[PDB]
Formats: sequence, structure tokens, C-alpha cells
Amino acid sequence: FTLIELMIVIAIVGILAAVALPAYQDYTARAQVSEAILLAEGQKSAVTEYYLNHGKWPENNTSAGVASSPTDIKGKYVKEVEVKNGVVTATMLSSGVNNEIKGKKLSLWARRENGSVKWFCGQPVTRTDDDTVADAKDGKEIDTKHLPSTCRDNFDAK
Ligand SMILES: *[C@@H]1O[C@H](CO)[C@@H](NC(C)=O)[C@H](O[C@H]2O[C@H](CO)[C@H](O)[C@H](O)[C@H]2O)[C@H]1NC(C)=O
Repeated sequence: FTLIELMIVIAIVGILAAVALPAYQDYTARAQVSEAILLAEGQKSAVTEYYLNHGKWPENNTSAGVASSPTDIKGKYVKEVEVKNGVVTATMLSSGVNNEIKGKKLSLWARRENGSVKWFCGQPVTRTDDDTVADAKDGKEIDTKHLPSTCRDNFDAK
């Protein structure tokens, strides 16, 4: 009816928002990084086979038998996915991505189980030897808060 009554509603409605978005902004990013992960996976098939058939991790996308160009394995929030010695790292785009996750990435690497291998998912890693990787510490890793509970693996997870 009156002006002020409206301002209260508007103030009320507007306060539930300011309060509620630092968590939607995260549900959001946590949704986006969740795909960088789905695009990262599916590259496991290629990579696993290459390793088991040859006993050497595929050096790049072409070796693993996937889109030779990493930029062809891109998405909406994913600007690409590159295989670097069995390690598959997904990168977050720069257009259409939260704010503190864009340009950031995660990695998926595996480990010789002997006759088979086990996969890990976590923050950017680099392969050292056929059975050892390490934190690709550089400052572009997707922050722990944005990663699922299933993608919290450390460089030395076994
Ligand atoms: C695919 O991954 C292989 C991993 O073993 C890698 N081999 C080695 C020994 O690193 C392949 O590279 C070889 O084959 C290419 C073919 O053009 C090229 O001749 C390289 O010199 C050779 O090492 C990887 N293939 C590619 C295309 O890089």
C-alpha cells in the first residue's frame, strides 16, 4: 500500500539475497569445476589403454589417441584438457566461469597397480617418473573449496 511498507519488503527481500549469494556463487563454481572433471575423465579410457598396452604413459593427446588439439577437448567452463604423460589436466575458461576458478585447473593421473592402474583426481600435478607425479605448484590450481570430495587427492595419494 504505502511507500515505506514496500521499502521494508524490498529491504527484506534484498537482504536475503546479499546473504544468500556467496553460497550460490559457490554452488555455481562448484558446479562448473564439476565439469572440468567430467571433461577430464573419459580421457581415462584412452590413457589407461595406452599405458596397459605399452607400459608407458601417453605423452600427449595424440599419443593417447584423443583430439590432437587440447583446445578441441574444451567446454563451457573448460577451455581445454591436455594429456601430459598420462596426467590429464583440465583448464577453466575465462568467459562464463565463477570468478576465482577461471583459468584454473585440476589434474587426473593414474598409478601402476600392476596389470591395472588406479586413478586420482586433484589439484594440478606434473609427472616425474612413470609412477610419480608432483604438485604443479604455480598458482593456477582450482582452490580446494571448489573441488568435490572425490577430487581431493594429493600428489602422493596411493
Ligand atoms: C606419444 O607418446 C609416446 C610415449 O611413449 C611418445 N614416445 C616416446 C618415446 O616418448 C610418442 O612420440 C614418438 O612418436 C612421435 C611420432 O611423431 C615422434 O616421432 C617422437 O619423436 C617420438 O618420441 C608420442 N607421439 C607423439 C606424436 O608425440
